Amino acid sequence: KQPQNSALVVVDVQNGFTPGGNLAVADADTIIPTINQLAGCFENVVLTQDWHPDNHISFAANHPGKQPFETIELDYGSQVLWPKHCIQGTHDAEFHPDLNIPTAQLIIRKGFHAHIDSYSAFMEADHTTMTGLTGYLKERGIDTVYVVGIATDFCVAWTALDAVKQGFKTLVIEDACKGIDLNGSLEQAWQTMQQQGVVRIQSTDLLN
Amino acid sequence: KQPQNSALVVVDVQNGFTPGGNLAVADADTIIPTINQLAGCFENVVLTQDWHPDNHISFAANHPGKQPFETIELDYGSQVLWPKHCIQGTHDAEFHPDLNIPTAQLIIRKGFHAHIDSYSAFMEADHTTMTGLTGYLKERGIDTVYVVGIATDFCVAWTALDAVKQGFKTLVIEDACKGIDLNGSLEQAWQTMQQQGVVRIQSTDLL
Ligand SMILES: O=C(O)c1cccnc1
Ligand SMILES: O=C(O)c1cccnc1
Ligand SMILES: [Zn+2]
Ligand SMILES: [Zn+2]
Repeated sequence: KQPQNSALVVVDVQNGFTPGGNLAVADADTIIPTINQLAGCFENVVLTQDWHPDNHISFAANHPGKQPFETIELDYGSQVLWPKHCIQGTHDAEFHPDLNIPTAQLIIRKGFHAHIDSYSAFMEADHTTMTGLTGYLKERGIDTVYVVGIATDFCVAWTALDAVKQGFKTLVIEDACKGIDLNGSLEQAWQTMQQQGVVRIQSTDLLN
Repeated sequence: KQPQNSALVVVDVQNGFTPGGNLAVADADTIIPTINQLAGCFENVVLTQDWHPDNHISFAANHPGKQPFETIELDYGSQVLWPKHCIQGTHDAEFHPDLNIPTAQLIIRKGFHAHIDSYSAFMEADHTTMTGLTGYLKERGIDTVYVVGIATDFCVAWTALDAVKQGFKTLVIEDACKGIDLNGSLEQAWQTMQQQGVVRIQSTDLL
Protein backbone atom coordinates (compact mmCIF):
# COMPACT_ATOMS: atom_id res chain seq x y z
CA LYS A 1 0.00 0.00 0.00
CA GLN A 2 1.35 3.46 -0.91
CA PRO A 3 2.33 5.75 1.98
CA GLN A 4 0.03 8.52 3.33
CA ASN A 5 1.94 11.23 1.44
CA SER A 6 0.90 9.76 -1.95
CA ALA A 7 -2.36 10.20 -3.83
CA LEU A 8 -3.80 8.68 -6.99
CA VAL A 9 -5.61 11.28 -9.19
CA VAL A 10 -8.16 9.65 -11.44
CA VAL A 11 -8.76 11.96 -14.39
CA ASP A 12 -12.12 12.16 -16.18
CA VAL A 13 -13.19 8.45 -16.33
CA GLN A 14 -16.55 9.65 -17.68
CA ASN A 15 -19.19 8.40 -20.11
CA GLY A 16 -18.25 11.33 -22.34
CA PHE A 17 -14.66 10.21 -23.04
CA THR A 18 -15.34 6.48 -23.35
CA PRO A 19 -16.94 4.48 -26.19
CA GLY A 20 -20.59 5.48 -26.55
CA GLY A 21 -19.88 9.04 -25.35
CA ASN A 22 -19.94 12.42 -27.09
CA LEU A 23 -16.10 12.64 -27.22
CA ALA A 24 -15.27 8.91 -27.13
CA VAL A 25 -11.64 7.99 -27.06
CA ALA A 26 -11.28 4.53 -28.67
CA ASP A 27 -10.46 1.73 -26.14
CA ALA A 28 -10.60 4.19 -23.24
CA ASP A 29 -12.95 1.88 -21.34
CA THR A 30 -10.25 -0.84 -21.31
CA ILE A 31 -8.10 1.00 -18.78
CA ILE A 32 -10.81 0.96 -16.06
CA PRO A 33 -10.12 -2.41 -14.43
CA THR A 34 -6.44 -1.41 -14.00
CA ILE A 35 -7.59 1.87 -12.47
CA ASN A 36 -9.97 0.11 -10.03
CA GLN A 37 -7.06 -2.15 -8.99
CA LEU A 38 -4.55 0.71 -8.61
CA ALA A 39 -6.92 2.67 -6.40
CA GLY A 40 -6.69 -0.25 -3.93
CA CYS A 41 -2.95 0.36 -3.68
CA PHE A 42 -3.59 3.86 -2.37
CA GLU A 43 -4.73 5.33 0.99
CA ASN A 44 -5.77 8.59 -0.82
CA VAL A 45 -7.74 8.78 -4.08
CA VAL A 46 -9.28 11.92 -5.82
CA LEU A 47 -11.45 11.70 -8.92
CA THR A 48 -11.92 14.53 -11.38
CA GLN A 49 -14.88 15.33 -13.60
CA ASP A 50 -15.06 17.61 -16.64
CA TRP A 51 -18.20 19.55 -15.73
CA HIS A 52 -19.11 22.02 -18.42
CA PRO A 53 -22.11 24.33 -18.71
CA ASP A 54 -24.02 24.14 -22.01
CA ASN A 55 -22.55 27.49 -23.00
CA HIS A 56 -18.95 26.54 -22.48
CA ILE A 57 -16.31 28.31 -24.54
CA SER A 58 -14.56 24.98 -25.39
CA PHE A 59 -17.57 23.74 -27.51
CA ALA A 60 -17.29 24.42 -31.23
CA ALA A 61 -21.14 24.71 -31.14
CA ASN A 62 -20.75 28.00 -29.23
CA HIS A 63 -18.56 29.66 -31.86
CA PRO A 64 -20.16 30.63 -35.12
CA GLY A 65 -18.35 29.30 -38.15
CA LYS A 66 -16.12 26.86 -36.23
CA GLN A 67 -16.01 23.09 -36.24
CA PRO A 68 -14.99 20.41 -33.75
CA PHE A 69 -11.21 19.88 -33.59
CA GLU A 70 -10.46 23.35 -34.89
CA THR A 71 -8.40 25.66 -32.72
CA ILE A 72 -9.32 29.27 -31.96
CA GLU A 73 -7.50 32.13 -30.26
CA LEU A 74 -8.93 33.20 -26.94
CA ASP A 75 -7.87 35.76 -24.33
CA TYR A 76 -5.65 33.06 -22.82
CA GLY A 77 -4.21 31.60 -25.99
CA SER A 78 -5.03 28.77 -28.33
CA GLN A 79 -8.17 26.72 -27.52
CA VAL A 80 -9.04 23.52 -29.24
CA LEU A 81 -12.76 23.28 -29.87
CA TRP A 82 -14.70 20.09 -29.13
CA PRO A 83 -17.99 18.36 -29.58
CA LYS A 84 -20.31 19.17 -26.73
CA HIS A 85 -19.32 16.91 -23.88
CA CYS A 86 -19.67 16.22 -20.16
CA ILE A 87 -22.38 18.81 -19.68
CA GLN A 88 -23.34 19.31 -16.01
CA GLY A 89 -25.93 16.85 -14.81
CA THR A 90 -26.15 14.85 -18.03
CA HIS A 91 -25.50 11.15 -18.63
CA ASP A 92 -22.36 12.09 -20.65
CA ALA A 93 -20.84 13.68 -17.53
CA GLU A 94 -21.35 10.76 -15.12
CA PHE A 95 -18.60 8.44 -14.25
CA HIS A 96 -18.28 5.33 -16.38
CA PRO A 97 -20.42 2.57 -14.87
CA ASP A 98 -17.34 0.26 -14.72
CA LEU A 99 -15.45 2.67 -12.46
CA ASN A 100 -15.48 1.22 -9.00
CA ILE A 101 -13.62 3.16 -6.31
CA PRO A 102 -15.78 3.32 -3.24
CA THR A 103 -12.81 4.63 -1.16
CA ALA A 104 -12.40 7.79 -3.23
CA GLN A 105 -12.32 10.79 -0.81
CA LEU A 106 -12.83 13.71 -3.17
CA ILE A 107 -14.54 14.49 -6.41
CA ILE A 108 -13.28 17.75 -7.91
CA ARG A 109 -15.16 19.13 -10.94
CA LYS A 110 -13.42 21.29 -13.52
CA GLY A 111 -14.23 23.36 -16.61
CA PHE A 112 -17.32 24.85 -14.94
CA HIS A 113 -16.46 28.49 -15.76
CA ALA A 114 -18.30 29.27 -19.03
CA HIS A 115 -15.41 31.29 -20.42
CA ILE A 116 -12.38 29.26 -19.32
CA ASP A 117 -11.53 25.61 -20.04
CA SER A 118 -9.68 23.47 -17.52
CA TYR A 119 -8.13 20.20 -18.82
CA SER A 120 -5.98 20.34 -15.65
CA ALA A 121 -7.45 19.44 -12.21
CA PHE A 122 -5.00 22.01 -10.69
CA MET A 123 -5.15 25.18 -12.80
CA GLU A 124 -7.48 26.56 -15.44
CA ALA A 125 -6.48 27.34 -19.03
CA ASP A 126 -6.01 31.05 -18.14
CA HIS A 127 -2.85 29.87 -16.37
CA THR A 128 -4.04 31.81 -13.35
CA THR A 129 -7.28 30.55 -11.80
CA MET A 130 -6.17 27.83 -9.25
CA THR A 131 -8.80 25.13 -8.76
CA GLY A 132 -8.25 24.49 -5.03
CA LEU A 133 -6.59 21.06 -5.57
CA THR A 134 -3.05 22.08 -4.63
CA GLY A 135 -4.32 23.55 -1.35
CA TYR A 136 -6.38 20.47 -0.53
CA LEU A 137 -3.52 17.97 -1.16
CA LYS A 138 -0.88 20.02 0.78
CA GLU A 139 -3.25 20.37 3.70
CA ARG A 140 -3.62 16.63 3.72
CA GLY A 141 0.13 16.07 3.78
CA ILE A 142 0.29 14.85 0.16
CA ASP A 143 3.53 15.44 -1.75
CA THR A 144 3.35 12.81 -4.44
CA VAL A 145 0.72 12.50 -7.18
CA TYR A 146 0.17 9.58 -9.56
CA VAL A 147 -2.09 10.45 -12.50
CA VAL A 148 -4.31 8.07 -14.47
CA GLY A 149 -7.29 8.45 -16.86
CA ILE A 150 -8.36 10.18 -19.97
CA ALA A 151 -7.08 11.76 -22.16
CA THR A 152 -3.30 11.15 -21.80
CA ASP A 153 -2.44 14.14 -23.94
CA PHE A 154 -4.95 16.60 -22.55
CA CYS A 155 -6.40 16.35 -19.07
CA VAL A 156 -3.87 13.83 -17.87
CA ALA A 157 -0.89 15.68 -19.31
CA TRP A 158 -1.95 19.09 -18.14
CA THR A 159 -2.89 17.82 -14.61
CA ALA A 160 0.56 16.12 -14.39
CA LEU A 161 2.46 19.18 -15.68
CA ASP A 162 0.58 21.49 -13.26
CA ALA A 163 1.30 19.08 -10.40
CA VAL A 164 5.03 19.48 -11.17
CA LYS A 165 4.71 23.19 -11.31
CA GLN A 166 3.05 23.21 -7.93
CA GLY A 167 5.74 21.21 -6.29
CA PHE A 168 4.48 17.65 -6.31
CA LYS A 169 6.48 14.61 -7.23
CA THR A 170 4.49 13.52 -10.26
CA LEU A 171 4.05 10.28 -12.03
CA VAL A 172 1.86 9.10 -14.89
CA ILE A 173 0.84 5.40 -15.04
CA GLU A 174 0.87 4.92 -18.77
CA ASP A 175 -1.17 1.75 -19.20
CA ALA A 176 -3.94 3.28 -16.99
CA CYS A 177 -4.26 6.13 -19.53
CA LYS A 178 -5.68 6.51 -23.02
CA GLY A 179 -4.97 9.24 -25.60
CA ILE A 180 -6.60 11.08 -28.50
CA ASP A 181 -3.53 12.15 -30.53
CA LEU A 182 -4.77 15.26 -32.44
CA ASN A 183 -2.07 16.58 -34.81
CA GLY A 184 0.65 14.66 -32.97
CA SER A 185 -0.42 15.68 -29.48
CA LEU A 186 0.26 12.32 -27.90
CA GLU A 187 3.99 12.04 -28.49
CA GLN A 188 4.42 15.74 -27.73
CA ALA A 189 2.60 15.36 -24.45
CA TRP A 190 4.96 12.48 -23.46
CA GLN A 191 8.01 14.58 -24.46
CA THR A 192 6.91 17.67 -22.54
CA MET A 193 5.98 15.64 -19.47
CA GLN A 194 9.32 13.86 -19.53
CA GLN A 195 11.22 17.17 -19.95
CA GLN A 196 9.42 18.60 -16.94
CA GLY A 197 10.25 15.61 -14.73
CA VAL A 198 6.94 13.70 -14.75
CA VAL A 199 7.84 10.05 -14.28
CA ARG A 200 6.39 7.66 -16.89
CA ILE A 201 5.57 4.34 -15.14
CA GLN A 202 3.52 1.15 -15.72
CA SER A 203 0.86 -0.32 -13.45
CA THR A 204 3.15 -3.35 -12.87
CA ASP A 205 5.68 -1.07 -11.21
CA LEU A 206 3.19 -0.41 -8.37
CA LEU A 207 1.19 -3.63 -8.23
CA ASN A 208 4.32 -5.81 -7.97
CA LYS B 1 -25.17 36.61 -7.40
CA GLN B 2 -23.33 36.19 -4.08
CA PRO B 3 -19.80 37.46 -4.89
CA GLN B 4 -16.91 35.04 -5.78
CA ASN B 5 -15.46 35.21 -2.27
CA SER B 6 -18.49 33.41 -0.78
CA ALA B 7 -19.43 29.70 -0.96
CA LEU B 8 -22.43 27.58 0.01
CA VAL B 9 -21.49 24.42 1.90
CA VAL B 10 -24.23 21.73 1.64
CA VAL B 11 -23.76 19.23 4.47
CA ASP B 12 -24.83 15.60 4.13
CA VAL B 13 -28.07 15.84 2.19
CA GLN B 14 -28.01 12.05 1.96
CA ASN B 15 -30.52 9.18 1.92
CA GLY B 16 -29.15 8.12 5.28
CA PHE B 17 -30.16 11.26 7.21
CA THR B 18 -33.53 11.72 5.53
CA PRO B 19 -36.89 9.87 6.03
CA GLY B 20 -36.31 6.35 4.65
CA GLY B 21 -32.66 6.21 5.77
CA ASN B 22 -30.72 4.40 8.37
CA LEU B 23 -30.36 7.56 10.56
CA ALA B 24 -33.45 9.38 9.43
CA VAL B 25 -33.99 12.87 10.81
CA ALA B 26 -37.77 13.64 10.69
CA ASP B 27 -38.78 16.24 8.03
CA ALA B 28 -35.25 16.61 6.89
CA ASP B 29 -36.28 16.01 3.26
CA THR B 30 -38.37 19.14 3.58
CA ILE B 31 -35.37 21.48 3.47
CA ILE B 32 -34.17 20.28 0.02
CA PRO B 33 -36.18 22.60 -2.16
CA THR B 34 -34.90 25.63 -0.22
CA ILE B 35 -31.40 24.31 -0.58
CA ASN B 36 -31.74 23.84 -4.35
CA GLN B 37 -33.04 27.41 -4.62
CA LEU B 38 -30.25 28.80 -2.46
CA ALA B 39 -27.52 27.11 -4.54
CA GLY B 40 -28.79 29.26 -7.42
CA CYS B 41 -27.74 32.40 -5.55
CA PHE B 42 -24.09 31.30 -5.30
CA GLU B 43 -21.15 31.21 -7.75
CA ASN B 44 -19.45 28.55 -5.60
CA VAL B 45 -21.12 25.51 -4.15
CA VAL B 46 -19.48 22.56 -2.27
CA LEU B 47 -21.30 19.37 -1.27
CA THR B 48 -20.27 17.14 1.67
CA GLN B 49 -20.93 13.41 2.07
CA ASP B 50 -20.63 11.35 5.17
CA TRP B 51 -18.68 8.33 3.84
CA HIS B 52 -17.97 5.66 6.38
CA PRO B 53 -16.42 2.22 6.05
CA ASP B 54 -18.48 -0.67 7.50
CA ASN B 55 -15.82 -0.93 10.13
CA HIS B 56 -16.28 2.62 11.36
CA ILE B 57 -15.78 3.43 15.01
CA SER B 58 -18.90 5.63 15.22
CA PHE B 59 -21.30 2.66 14.70
CA ALA B 60 -22.82 1.12 17.81
CA ALA B 61 -22.77 -2.21 15.92
CA ASN B 62 -18.94 -2.21 16.17
CA HIS B 63 -18.87 -2.00 19.97
CA PRO B 64 -20.46 -5.17 21.42
CA GLY B 65 -22.75 -4.39 24.39
CA LYS B 66 -23.22 -0.70 23.37
CA GLN B 67 -26.39 0.85 22.02
CA PRO B 68 -27.07 3.45 19.31
CA PHE B 69 -27.23 6.99 20.82
CA GLU B 70 -25.10 6.12 23.81
CA THR B 71 -21.69 7.85 24.17
CA ILE B 72 -18.37 6.05 24.70
CA GLU B 73 -14.90 7.36 25.51
CA LEU B 74 -12.30 7.16 22.73
CA ASP B 75 -8.70 8.42 22.42
CA TYR B 76 -9.87 11.77 21.20
CA GLY B 77 -12.65 12.20 23.76
CA SER B 78 -16.37 11.49 23.77
CA GLN B 79 -17.97 9.76 20.79
CA VAL B 80 -21.65 9.31 20.23
CA LEU B 81 -22.48 5.92 18.75
CA TRP B 82 -24.94 5.64 15.91
CA PRO B 83 -26.97 3.23 13.75
CA LYS B 84 -25.00 2.09 10.73
CA HIS B 85 -25.28 4.84 8.18
CA CYS B 86 -23.85 6.24 4.96
CA ILE B 87 -21.54 3.31 4.33
CA GLN B 88 -19.31 3.89 1.25
CA GLY B 89 -20.95 2.82 -1.97
CA THR B 90 -24.38 1.99 -0.50
CA HIS B 91 -27.79 3.59 -1.28
CA ASP B 92 -27.75 5.04 2.26
CA ALA B 93 -24.62 7.07 1.40
CA GLU B 94 -26.03 8.54 -1.79
CA PHE B 95 -27.37 12.08 -2.18
CA HIS B 96 -31.08 12.41 -1.74
CA PRO B 97 -32.86 12.10 -5.16
CA ASP B 98 -34.49 15.49 -4.59
CA LEU B 99 -31.17 17.30 -4.30
CA ASN B 100 -30.63 19.13 -7.55
CA ILE B 101 -27.45 21.24 -7.73
CA PRO B 102 -25.87 20.65 -11.13
CA THR B 103 -23.51 23.66 -10.61
CA ALA B 104 -21.87 22.06 -7.50
CA GLN B 105 -18.06 22.22 -7.97
CA LEU B 106 -16.74 19.79 -5.25
CA ILE B 107 -17.90 16.86 -3.33
CA ILE B 108 -15.84 16.19 -0.21
CA ARG B 109 -16.27 12.90 1.65
CA LYS B 110 -15.63 12.70 5.34
CA GLY B 111 -15.66 10.11 8.09
CA PHE B 112 -13.68 7.68 5.90
CA HIS B 113 -10.95 6.86 8.46
CA ALA B 114 -12.13 3.71 10.29
CA HIS B 115 -10.95 4.98 13.67
CA ILE B 116 -11.85 8.69 13.58
CA ASP B 117 -15.29 10.27 13.05
CA SER B 118 -15.69 13.57 11.21
CA TYR B 119 -18.97 15.43 11.66
CA SER B 120 -17.11 18.52 10.37
CA ALA B 121 -16.11 18.86 6.71
CA PHE B 122 -13.07 20.89 7.89
CA MET B 123 -11.49 18.85 10.71
CA GLU B 124 -11.82 15.40 12.05
CA ALA B 125 -13.02 14.37 15.56
CA ASP B 126 -9.42 14.08 16.68
CA HIS B 127 -9.21 17.90 16.50
CA THR B 128 -6.08 17.53 14.44
CA THR B 129 -6.60 15.82 11.06
CA MET B 130 -7.52 18.60 8.58
CA THR B 131 -9.68 17.41 5.71
CA GLY B 132 -8.28 19.68 2.94
CA LEU B 133 -11.32 21.94 2.79
CA THR B 134 -9.69 25.00 4.36
CA GLY B 135 -6.86 24.95 1.83
CA TYR B 136 -9.16 24.33 -1.12
CA LEU B 137 -11.39 27.30 -0.17
CA LYS B 138 -8.48 29.66 0.65
CA GLU B 139 -6.85 28.74 -2.67
CA ARG B 140 -10.05 29.67 -4.49
CA GLY B 141 -10.22 33.09 -2.75
CA ILE B 142 -13.21 32.14 -0.62
CA ASP B 143 -13.44 33.87 2.78
CA THR B 144 -17.11 33.47 3.60
CA VAL B 145 -19.01 30.25 4.12
CA TYR B 146 -22.73 29.69 4.38
CA VAL B 147 -23.72 26.35 5.78
CA VAL B 148 -26.91 24.25 5.16
CA GLY B 149 -27.91 20.56 5.57
CA ILE B 150 -28.24 17.90 8.14
CA ALA B 151 -27.93 17.65 11.12
CA THR B 152 -28.00 21.25 12.42
CA ASP B 153 -26.50 20.15 15.75
CA PHE B 154 -23.84 17.76 14.46
CA CYS B 155 -22.31 17.99 10.99
CA VAL B 156 -23.71 21.41 10.37
CA ALA B 157 -22.69 22.86 13.78
CA TRP B 158 -19.19 21.34 13.79
CA THR B 159 -18.57 22.43 10.11
CA ALA B 160 -19.64 25.99 11.01
CA LEU B 161 -17.62 26.14 14.21
CA ASP B 162 -14.49 24.73 12.48
CA ALA B 163 -14.98 27.29 9.73
CA VAL B 164 -14.83 30.09 12.33
CA LYS B 165 -11.75 28.50 13.82
CA GLN B 166 -10.11 28.55 10.44
CA GLY B 167 -10.83 32.22 9.73
CA PHE B 168 -13.94 32.23 7.53
CA LYS B 169 -16.86 34.50 7.96
CA THR B 170 -19.50 31.92 8.79
CA LEU B 171 -23.28 31.85 8.49
CA VAL B 172 -25.82 29.09 8.99
CA ILE B 173 -29.13 29.28 7.10
CA GLU B 174 -31.48 27.99 9.73
CA ASP B 175 -34.52 26.99 7.70
CA ALA B 176 -32.30 25.10 5.24
CA CYS B 177 -31.11 22.85 8.12
CA LYS B 178 -32.70 20.15 10.20
CA GLY B 179 -31.69 18.80 13.62
CA ILE B 180 -31.66 15.65 15.70
CA ASP B 181 -31.69 17.15 19.25
CA LEU B 182 -30.12 14.46 21.43
CA ASN B 183 -30.25 15.49 25.10
CA GLY B 184 -30.51 19.19 24.34
CA SER B 185 -27.94 19.22 21.60
CA LEU B 186 -29.95 21.48 19.29
CA GLU B 187 -30.34 24.54 21.54
CA GLN B 188 -26.83 24.11 22.72
CA ALA B 189 -25.40 23.94 19.21
CA TRP B 190 -27.15 27.25 18.49
CA GLN B 191 -25.78 28.84 21.67
CA THR B 192 -22.27 27.82 20.98
CA MET B 193 -22.46 28.77 17.32
CA GLN B 194 -23.71 32.26 18.18
CA GLN B 195 -21.20 32.72 21.04
CA GLN B 196 -18.55 32.06 18.38
CA GLY B 197 -20.00 34.60 15.95
CA VAL B 198 -21.69 32.25 13.44
CA VAL B 199 -24.40 34.34 11.88
CA ARG B 200 -27.90 32.79 12.13
CA ILE B 201 -29.91 33.81 9.05
CA GLN B 202 -33.04 32.62 7.23
CA SER B 203 -33.25 31.71 3.58
CA THR B 204 -35.48 34.69 3.00
CA ASP B 205 -32.61 36.96 4.12
CA LEU B 206 -30.51 35.65 1.27
CA LEU B 207 -33.18 35.10 -1.44
O1 LIG C 1 -8.67 15.27 -21.57
C1 LIG C 1 -9.87 15.40 -21.32
O2 LIG C 1 -10.51 14.79 -20.42
C2 LIG C 1 -10.61 16.39 -22.18
C3 LIG C 1 -10.36 16.38 -23.55
C4 LIG C 1 -11.06 17.29 -24.33
C5 LIG C 1 -11.96 18.15 -23.70
N1 LIG C 1 -12.16 18.12 -22.39
C6 LIG C 1 -11.52 17.27 -21.62
O1 LIG D 1 -24.65 15.40 11.23
C1 LIG D 1 -24.40 14.40 10.55
O2 LIG D 1 -24.42 14.38 9.29
C2 LIG D 1 -24.08 13.11 11.28
C3 LIG D 1 -24.81 12.81 12.41
C4 LIG D 1 -24.53 11.63 13.09
C5 LIG D 1 -23.53 10.81 12.59
N1 LIG D 1 -22.86 11.13 11.50
C6 LIG D 1 -23.09 12.24 10.82
ZN1 LIG E 1 -13.74 19.48 -21.64
ZN1 LIG F 1 -21.50 9.76 10.49
